[PDB]
Amino acid sequence: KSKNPEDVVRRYMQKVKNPPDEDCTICMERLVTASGYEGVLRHKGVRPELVGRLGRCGHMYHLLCLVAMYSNGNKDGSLQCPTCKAIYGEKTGTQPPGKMEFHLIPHSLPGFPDTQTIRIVYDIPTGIQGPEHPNPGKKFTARGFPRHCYLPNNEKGRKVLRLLITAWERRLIFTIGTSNTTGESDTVVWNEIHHKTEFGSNLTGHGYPDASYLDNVLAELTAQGVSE
Ligand SMILES: [Cl-]
Ligand SMILES: [Zn+2]
Ligand SMILES: [Zn+2]
Repeated sequence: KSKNPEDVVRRYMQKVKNPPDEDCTICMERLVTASGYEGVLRHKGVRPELVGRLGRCGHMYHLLCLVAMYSNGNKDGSLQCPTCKAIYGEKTGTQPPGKMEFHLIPHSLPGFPDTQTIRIVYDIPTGIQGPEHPNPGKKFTARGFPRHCYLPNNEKGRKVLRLLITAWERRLIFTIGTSNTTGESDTVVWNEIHHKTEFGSNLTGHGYPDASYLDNVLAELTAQGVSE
């Protein structure tokens, strides 16, 4: 679906024909008067008097106010109610094309004795940045691919695997930006979901044993709108 502010916002807003004499809590003007937003998106846009009820919670805003607010955020397809903090829609990212593969290997991770290991392999080729990327039309590099990641094949590890597949499908695993280890810009980097790339030790901090890892990555996934 389109992630453009006006389209996303209109999707979750339901027109209020006769709004009350109460504040819009985005612009702090009354709902029976025009939106207080005065920026560039007003030009030939949403009529400033239009008011809607947002999603399931029903909180009411000038439609223009909520498109302005959404446009000042990440514009990731999800829309948060500023009154009650309910989130509507699905967060997606800018991960470029590639391949995600996984299978089982007959080796136990440190801290998960007598198990097999889920080996995940991500492969992302170089390409041209698209309109969703920081420098549209500029080439982007992709370093260190294929990247190998590991989870134990136990109940919680399989759960993480299901959720990583969803995050991959929502283009959330990788993004295009600046590497933290090299400083290179216009390059494929990890996004907000940590992976373990070191199998038999944790000298890098990205390895095992790590008894908190599975719970930690489940929280990161939930922070990206990916949960069961
Ligand atoms: Cl990276
Ligand atoms: Zn308003
Ligand atoms: Zn609400």
